[PDB]
Amino acid sequence: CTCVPPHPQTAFCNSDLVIRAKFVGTPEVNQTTLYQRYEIKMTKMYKGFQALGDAADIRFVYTPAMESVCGYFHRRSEEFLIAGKLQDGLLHITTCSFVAPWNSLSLAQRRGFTKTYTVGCEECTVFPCLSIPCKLQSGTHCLWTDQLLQGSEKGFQSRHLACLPREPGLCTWQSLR
Repeated sequence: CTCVPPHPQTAFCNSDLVIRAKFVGTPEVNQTTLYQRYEIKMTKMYKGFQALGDAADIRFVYTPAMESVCGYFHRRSEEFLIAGKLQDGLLHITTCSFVAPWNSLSLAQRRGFTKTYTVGCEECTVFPCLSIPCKLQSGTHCLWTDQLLQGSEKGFQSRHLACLPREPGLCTWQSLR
């Protein structure tokens, strides 16, 4: 698997559903498709609820059953934020999907997933900076220079900021606290 983990904003923007859930199964491999299925119990829906209303129940999430093709392998108690894509009728995640304990999120991340990340999806893009040199090539991009860090998921941009309109033609990294 050679995927690159997206910024939480990018994960929110690109996902069809964003939910909170406990993992309850032991997961099972479907022998015909070779997707692994996890059972969950969903406690909240943060994106999708406009379409599915209060009927929204998501009981299963799917991933490739092999590590090599980007399956997510879940590491007992905890509610998780899951940001997934709907593919061929199923909610899918990969090892690059944003999936994490709700209690491990910063207050800013919780604000982004519930309210603020949506503000940047139409207008702004978190652009990668995976090696030196890297270039900021458009005014509507925010350059994710935290990707140079060892603990990149815990950088300031990743953990406390969003890429949001600032002026006509210009997005910037902005504090969610």
